[PDB]
This record gives sequence, C-alpha cells and structure tokens, in this order.
Amino acid sequence: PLWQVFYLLNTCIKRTGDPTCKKLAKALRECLKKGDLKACNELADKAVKYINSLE
Amino acid sequence: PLWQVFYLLNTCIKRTGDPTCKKLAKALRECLKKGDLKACNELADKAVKYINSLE
Repeated sequence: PLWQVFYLLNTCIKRTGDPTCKKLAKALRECLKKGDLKACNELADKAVKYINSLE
Repeated sequence: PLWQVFYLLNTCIKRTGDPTCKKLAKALRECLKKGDLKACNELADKAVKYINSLE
C-alpha cells in the first residue's frame, strides 16, 4: 500500500530529515507521475526495508 | 488506492489532454510532498469523482 509507504517516509523526513527517506519519497512521486508501477513497487519495498533498519 | 488514482489520472491526461486531470495529478503529487495525507486522500476522492463525471 503506497498510502502506508508515504506515511512512513513522511514521518521519517519530519522527525529526522533523513536524506534517504527524502530521496525515496521523491522517487515514489516520480514513478507515480510517469506511471511506472513496476518501479513504484520496487521503491516501496526498498523504502520499507530502510525504515525497518532505522528501528 | 493511490496507484489506481494515478493510473486513472494519467490515462485521462494521456488520452484527452484534459487540463483538470493534469491539475489534479500535479496537486496530489504536491500534496504527497507536503505530507498532509488526510488532505491528499480527500483530493484523491475528488480526482476519482471528476474522472467519473467525464464518462
């Protein structure tokens, strides 16, 4: 679910300003803009693993 | 469902060049960047409403 992914990334950015959270969130906005849903799915998994590693 | 909202907007933009669809999609991307996901979700539902009215 991309809603959940954006929530976790925006929470990250807000609390810590993490550059990798910013980059991942920007990349998701682009894959949405360009309709590359394959890259959206990979970016989402990439984003989840990164948030898990911060905790 | 975020990716389906963009699918429908991107199809509307691509097929008809409709300017409201173009403005809805840009606004939702800017909303996701600001991170007010309640608001982005309301905007998403307005997008789906507009697309249905085109049919």
